[PDB]
Amino acid sequence: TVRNCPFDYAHELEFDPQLRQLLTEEPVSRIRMAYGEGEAWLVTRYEDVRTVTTDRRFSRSAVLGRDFPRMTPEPIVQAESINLMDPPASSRLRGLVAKSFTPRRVEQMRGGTQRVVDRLLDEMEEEGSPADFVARVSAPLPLITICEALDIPEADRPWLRAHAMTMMNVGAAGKQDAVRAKAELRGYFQELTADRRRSPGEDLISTLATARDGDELLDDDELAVMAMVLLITGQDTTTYQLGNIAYTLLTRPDLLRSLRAEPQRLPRTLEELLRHIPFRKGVGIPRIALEDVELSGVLIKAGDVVHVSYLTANRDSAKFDRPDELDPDRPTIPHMTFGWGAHHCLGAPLATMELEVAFSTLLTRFPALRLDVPPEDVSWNTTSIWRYPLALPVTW
Ligand code: HEM
Repeated sequence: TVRNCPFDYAHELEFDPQLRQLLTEEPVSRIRMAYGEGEAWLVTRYEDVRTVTTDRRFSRSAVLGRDFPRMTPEPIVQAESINLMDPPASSRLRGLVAKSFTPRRVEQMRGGTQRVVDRLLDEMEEEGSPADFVARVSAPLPLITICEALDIPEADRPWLRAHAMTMMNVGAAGKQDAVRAKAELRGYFQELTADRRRSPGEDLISTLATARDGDELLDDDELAVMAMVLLITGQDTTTYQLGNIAYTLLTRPDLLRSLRAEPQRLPRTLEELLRHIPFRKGVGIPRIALEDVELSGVLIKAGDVVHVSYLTANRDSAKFDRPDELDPDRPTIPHMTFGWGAHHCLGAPLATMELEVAFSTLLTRFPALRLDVPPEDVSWNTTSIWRYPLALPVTW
């Protein structure tokens, strides 16, 4: 009665058939994952994911100390992270970093991001066709963006990203590498944040370090971990989504033609691309039931582990008509690709702006952009919790 879920489906950007079957046939189910102990509930329907991520009887703080069902042999989350805080404690720190991503703030960052994108595309154009869109655009843009915000020295950026990637590996033998990568990244940020708290500058880390409401909002360890979390989160999914969206556009000719004909369609089209693309393998950080709760007729016991699938929520026909169709003109309904509820993505406005600047500029600068290989020759990542193309040869 307990499903085996290695969550290793990795075929292109096709939806995981196991996740689709559970959404359809067993929407609240018991699963066993690659690592951690015991079973977990898996919640798949949009309305039920909405419940689990907002109802205060499902807790992230209670995950602390558990060897919880998960996809990587060492957990990516850290003890002091915002991910493992509950409201109202999580609200104050979420509100603090959200201040750095207000609508005025990201629109004041947009000019600088436009200049980065212009330079990346200049360099790609100078090297000449064909090129790897991953190496030239999707990999560098988010790393530059978050490292400029955190004021990270350019010389350190490859080392930081390499360590973050090690933590995302699902292979069992990589556990000790992942433990070491997490410890070395934590040490880097403990030292860096201590320096910025001691001697503040005008960067984001200094802003977080000096924030007070009587006491400092972040103690020394919370500050170190928050800077580390912002680096890690800022440079993975946005890189992978730039690549996933590029592949999708370059293999959907009517959709790409529509964006070339009417570029003002891009913001709404990007929202539908985000809803549709299965950008991760499996499921992420669970929650713990704090007491017995009957979720859509299923009794979840106090202490049980509860996982949500945002990917199945995005394909729930109860919410999205013809959910497997990529339809940029469909009625607008909030998707779950940035999560939901108390832990909704803090970087969503920044990621959205990066996607809009990159693709709006790409589409006008390279009107003959095409994939330079048959789509089936594109290789897709198997080693990570994320889904992404390893390389994307393009011509123009
Ligand atoms: C297309 C790009 C992105 C996607 C699809 C994405 C998606 C997500 C998802 C699914 C979650 C988890 C929600 C949960 O735990 O239930 C999350 C959380 C988070 N994201 Fe993102 N994200 C993106 C970009 C970013 C960026 C650029 C940043 C930082 C600059 C960022 C920072 C965070 C943080 C700090 C959290 C944890 C929030 C909390 O637990 O309170 N994300 N994101």
